[PDB]
Amino acid sequence: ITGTSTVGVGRGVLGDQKNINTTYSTYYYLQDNTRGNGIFTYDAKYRTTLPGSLWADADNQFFASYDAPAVDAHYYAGVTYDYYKNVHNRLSYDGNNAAIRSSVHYSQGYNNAFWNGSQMVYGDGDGQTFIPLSGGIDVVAHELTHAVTDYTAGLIYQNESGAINEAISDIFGTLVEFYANKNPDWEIGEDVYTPGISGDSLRSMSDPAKYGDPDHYSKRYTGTQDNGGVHINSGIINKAAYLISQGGTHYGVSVVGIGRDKLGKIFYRALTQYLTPTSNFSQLRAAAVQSATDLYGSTSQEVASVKQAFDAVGVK
Ligand SMILES: N[C@@H](CCCC[NH3+])C(=O)O
Ligand SMILES: [Ca+2]
Ligand SMILES: [Ca+2]
Ligand SMILES: [Ca+2]
Ligand SMILES: [Ca+2]
Ligand SMILES: [Zn+2]
Repeated sequence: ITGTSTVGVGRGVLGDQKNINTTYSTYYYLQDNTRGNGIFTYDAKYRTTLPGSLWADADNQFFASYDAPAVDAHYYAGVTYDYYKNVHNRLSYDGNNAAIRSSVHYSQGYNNAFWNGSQMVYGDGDGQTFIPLSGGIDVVAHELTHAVTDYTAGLIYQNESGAINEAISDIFGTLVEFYANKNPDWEIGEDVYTPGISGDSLRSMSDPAKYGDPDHYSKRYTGTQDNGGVHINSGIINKAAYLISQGGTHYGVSVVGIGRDKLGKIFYRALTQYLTPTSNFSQLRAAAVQSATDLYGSTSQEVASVKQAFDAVGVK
C-alpha cells in the first residue's frame, strides 16, 4: 500500500522484542519500504490460499501471540535481505530488489515453511514438532535462499541437484544466522524444532549423521522418497561446507578451515556463476574449486581446503 514509512515494535516467536519497519495508511501494515521494492508480510488466516491479507495492525504494536510469526517473518526477511546486500552485493533474491513477500499462519498445524516460487510461506507448526517456523532465522534465510537459488543456478528440486539446492539454503541460512549473531550454530531449525526437547534440531551441518542423514557420499540415499532425498543427501554437502569453514578430520581426511566469510564467498560465487539446474555433487565440487580459484588463486589454501572437504565427504 501507499503510505508513510514508520517503525513498529513487536515480539517474535521466541518472545524477543524487536523493531520492524512498517507503513502507515489508516492501518499500520507489515510493509517495509526501506529494503528494495519492499518486504511485505501477509496473514494467511490458517487457510492455504495465498498470500492472504497484507498484515494490518491498528496501533503499530505487535505483541499479540497471533502477531509473533509475522513479526519474525518480517524482521528476518529484512535481515536476510541485508545479508545478501551487504555481504554479496545482491539486491533481493532476483538481484533487482524484487519485493519479498511472506505469508504466516498458513494452514493449521503445518510443520513446514517453504518458498513457493513467488513468496515465502510459514506454518505455525503443531506446537510439538514445531512452533511457528518463522521464528528461526536459519529457516527464514533457508527459504529466502531458495529464491536466490531459483533465480540464479535454478537447481531442480530432485536428486543431487535438489540436495545441492537444499544444502545451499542450509549453508546460507546458517551464514545469515551467524551474520545476525543470534546464537549461531551449524544446526538447522533448532530455534523452532521440538520445543519440548532442548539441544536438538532438524538437521545438523556439523554432524548430519546425528539425525541419520548421510555425511559421506557412500551413504547417500538412492531411493525416491523426498524427491530423491533432497533434504537427506544435503547432509553430504552441509558437512563439506562445515569442513571448509571450520576444518576438521572426517573419515580420515583432514581439512584446514578457511572460515565462514570465505565459505560464503566461494559458495555464492559457485551458485551465481557456475551451477546450473542439473548440477550434481561432482559439479558442485568443480564449481566450488573454480570459485575458490577465481577468488584466491589456484595454489591458495582456500582451494586446497575446498578440495580436502569434498574429498572428506567422498565427492570426487
Ligand atoms: N523442510 C523439510 C523438513 C521439514 C519437515 C517438517 N515435517 C521437508 O520438507 O522435508
Ligand atoms: Ca497491534
Ligand atoms: Ca542458533
Ligand atoms: Ca541454526
Ligand atoms: Ca528442540
Ligand atoms: Zn529447503
